[PDB]
Amino acid sequence: EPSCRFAHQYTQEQVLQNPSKFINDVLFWEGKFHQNNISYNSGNGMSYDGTNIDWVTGEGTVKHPFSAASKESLQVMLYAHAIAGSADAARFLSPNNPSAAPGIAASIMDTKLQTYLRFNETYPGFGGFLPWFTSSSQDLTPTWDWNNRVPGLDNGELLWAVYAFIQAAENTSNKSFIDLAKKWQTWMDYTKTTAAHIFYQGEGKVCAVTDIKNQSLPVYHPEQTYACEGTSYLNDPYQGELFTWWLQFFGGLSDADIEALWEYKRPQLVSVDYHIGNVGPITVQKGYWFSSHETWKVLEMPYYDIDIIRRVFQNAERARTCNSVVTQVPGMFASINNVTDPATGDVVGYISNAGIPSIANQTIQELDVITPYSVFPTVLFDKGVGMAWWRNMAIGKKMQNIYGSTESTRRDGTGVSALLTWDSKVSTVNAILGGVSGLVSQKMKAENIYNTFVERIEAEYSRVFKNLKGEHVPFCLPQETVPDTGLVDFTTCN
Ligand SMILES: OC[C@H]1O[C@@H](O[C@H]2[C@H](O[C@H]3[C@H](O[C@H]4[C@H](O[C@@H]5[C@@H](O)[C@H](O)[C@@H](CO)O[C@H]5O)O[C@H](CO)[C@@H](O)[C@@H]4O)O[C@H](CO)[C@@H](O)[C@@H]3O)O[C@H](CO)[C@@H](O)[C@@H]2O)[C@H](O)[C@@H](O)[C@@H]1O
Ligand SMILES: *[C@@H]1O[C@H](CO)[C@@H](O)[C@H](O)[C@H]1NC(C)=O
Ligand SMILES: *[C@@H]1O[C@H](CO)[C@@H](O)[C@H](O)[C@H]1NC(C)=O
Ligand SMILES: *[C@@H]1O[C@H](CO)[C@@H](O)[C@H](O)[C@H]1NC(C)=O
Ligand SMILES: *[C@@H]1O[C@H](CO)[C@@H](O)[C@H](O)[C@H]1NC(C)=O
Repeated sequence: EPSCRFAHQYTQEQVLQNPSKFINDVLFWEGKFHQNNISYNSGNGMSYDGTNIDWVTGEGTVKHPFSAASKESLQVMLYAHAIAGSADAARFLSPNNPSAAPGIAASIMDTKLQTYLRFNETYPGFGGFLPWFTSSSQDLTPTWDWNNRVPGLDNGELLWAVYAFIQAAENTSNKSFIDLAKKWQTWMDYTKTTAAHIFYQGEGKVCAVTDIKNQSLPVYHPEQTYACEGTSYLNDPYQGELFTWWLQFFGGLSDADIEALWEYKRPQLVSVDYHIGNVGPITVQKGYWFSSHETWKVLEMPYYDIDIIRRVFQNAERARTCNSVVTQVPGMFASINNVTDPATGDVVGYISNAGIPSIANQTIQELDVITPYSVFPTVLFDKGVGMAWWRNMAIGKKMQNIYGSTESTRRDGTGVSALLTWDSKVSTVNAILGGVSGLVSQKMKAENIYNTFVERIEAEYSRVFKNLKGEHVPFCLPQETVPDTGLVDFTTCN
């Protein structure tokens, strides 16, 4: 039903008055991303990072033929809600026939597993984990750059997504869904046996990227070896923490090794106060850039069952929203693709360092480009405010298309990234669906690791975050619009 360019059909106040109505429109158009050659390969069930869309028409042109476990996690989390019978997930997957959404999820996940298993057989050295891969042909291959290299962070995201999906499928009592779930359990369970050998260097050090001697050799072939790539470790409270939990619960580590994990992580868990102009102080968890994407972990595990954690991450959104008002930005910041060069149709590069410098480890930041997916952590606390910010950015010229929101816009409105990715679009969708932490905590309780999670994570957070400031500071609403400098809406969405 809804117009492609629905964002400017609403006033901001109307989004706050009925978030659900607005969100219903959002999910419909975001769902159009879910098509073969746009977001995934229906032949092998594998995600693509995304695709370029034409500068003028806003139609799909040239896909990214590569992806990673990180995008798999976003896709799998969506399918977990879909197979559970979420009406919102059905709006995305199968709006014209919602009852079909579960079977669609089941079918793709079945095809997907087969591909995962063919990859494992051909490249047993990965030990059941996924590198960055090319998904444009029936069988997966590592991208050239990622031969014999595997990232802990992206896989940590995928593993808890699959964990959630298994639970959702089993919750249906549908026999074929349970059969599918058990095949995924087998895949997931295999990673438990290889995880420490591949990623755990010892003394609490976990490889960000593991270098594999030869990906064609089995994990325990006498010649196979695994070493951390340089000196980069998963030792911080961002997305990589999902993998820490994988090692702790399933890796076969000693109690001394588990204690070492948290000990080695502890110096990167830091309290700082955001305070600029009349906003703050607001006590937050110090970010890497304070890019929104750094908060990904709360989508996958029940961090917000712990009140101190819930309060610290609520403060994050006080700072995030109000930072953009006080610095007069018509959006918020996260790691994102840069603008398209209209002359070439190519994205000029990737902007990693986009966040909030004053509350960030990495203070040298590029803040000329804003993205709708920056709202995903806000959405978790307040759908209305989240969607108000989403709308403010989506109103920008070319910031909607026939596949939903566009990747990013310059905050001065002189350029746009004419691109679609899971990262910039379905991160928000998953936040709207409430993450998969519910499903995960169910299965964690059933497997009796829930209490350990709460105890450990409440201990670590309660130990550094005392005497929080700024908990009375309300979330801020957008006060500036994206300038119209002459860019013209896509001709298929205006
Ligand atoms: O899909 C979007 C876009 O991705 C482009 O790749 C980027 C990459 O983005 C990915 C990133 O995760 C990567 C990880 O970076 C770490 C940060 O996420 C983390 O917050 C930080 C602090 O702990 O530490 C960083 O090292 O590093 C790994 C490589 O060693 C990657 O395997 C991993 O994907 O964020 C998301 C994870 O939640 C990913 O979904 C996202 O793709 O970030 C790199 C560092 O900023 C950057 O150099 C790279 O260009 C990709 O090039 C582009 O084609 C895609 O459209
Ligand atoms: C992956 O391959 C290994 C070694 O070839 C095998 O033992 C393992 O069971 C496979 N993993 C899965 C989930 O099938
Ligand atoms: C990796 O192992 C495969 C499988 O035996 C072999 O064919 C290939 O030559 C090896 N590559 C290197 C660089 O040793
Ligand atoms: C993004 O593009 C702008 C030009 O629009 C350029 O000045 C900036 O350095 C670019 N940044 C990256 C990381 O590509
Ligand atoms: C960033 O984090 C590292 C690792 O904990 C720390 O040693 C360094 O001092 C931090 N730098 C800043 C500017 O926060």
